[PDB]
Amino acid sequence: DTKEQRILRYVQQNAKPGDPQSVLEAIDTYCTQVGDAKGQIMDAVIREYSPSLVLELGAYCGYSAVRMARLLQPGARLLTMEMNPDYAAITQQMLNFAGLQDKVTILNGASQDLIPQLKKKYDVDTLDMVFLDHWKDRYLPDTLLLEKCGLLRKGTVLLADNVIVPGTPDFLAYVRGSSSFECTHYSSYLEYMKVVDGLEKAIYQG
Ligand SMILES: C[S@@+](CC[C@H](N)C(=O)[O-])C[C@H]1O[C@@H](n2cnc3c(N)ncnc32)[C@H](O)[C@@H]1O
Ligand SMILES: [Mg+2]
Repeated sequence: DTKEQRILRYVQQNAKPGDPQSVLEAIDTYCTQVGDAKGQIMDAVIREYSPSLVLELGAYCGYSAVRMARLLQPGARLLTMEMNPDYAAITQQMLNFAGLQDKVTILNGASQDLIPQLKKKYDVDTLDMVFLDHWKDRYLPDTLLLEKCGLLRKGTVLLADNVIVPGTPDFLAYVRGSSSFECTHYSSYLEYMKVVDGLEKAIYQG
């Protein structure tokens, strides 16, 4: 019936439960018919930095939540902000089925609204990594807002998808220009448009 509802029907009919990999390729076999390419990059970041506390901005149907949760340590948590409650619902389901729901808490609303609440309401000290994948013209404002709430320590890794195609030249000008962020660029490729795109790692310095 709709794109998101039947991604979930597909996953649930074709994937193996508690098998996150299968859940992942269920979504990016269905969708071929941040995929598995921009995926290597995510996997490498998690693998290198082993963050205890990850904030994802934008869970669509659950792909990058599953992707990252998969590789998190027993103790760790992923907070995922999704402003759309129907995607929140689908992300939820996707996680349960992947058996990763113990590691992920789905935060439900606008990023600009939930971020200020992170310390007092969800008991955060500082974030170990932030995956930015929501509204393109929020990357910079939310980065600044994260900084203001002192949600970033030195070493917090930020990872911004779609950086590149379409958007985010301001974000890039700021983090590469600011000396409170050490930046690295990673290239990625978009399937039907045949375009080089990219992600940006920006490691907070203070
Ligand atoms: C491109 S999708 C996320 C893709 C996802 N990271 C993945 O890998 O599957 C963008 C998502 O962020 C949500 N979104 C956009 N702006 C937002 C905001 N300011 N706060 C929270 N969610 C937002 C949209 O509803 C949408 O689900
Ligand atoms: Mg993306």
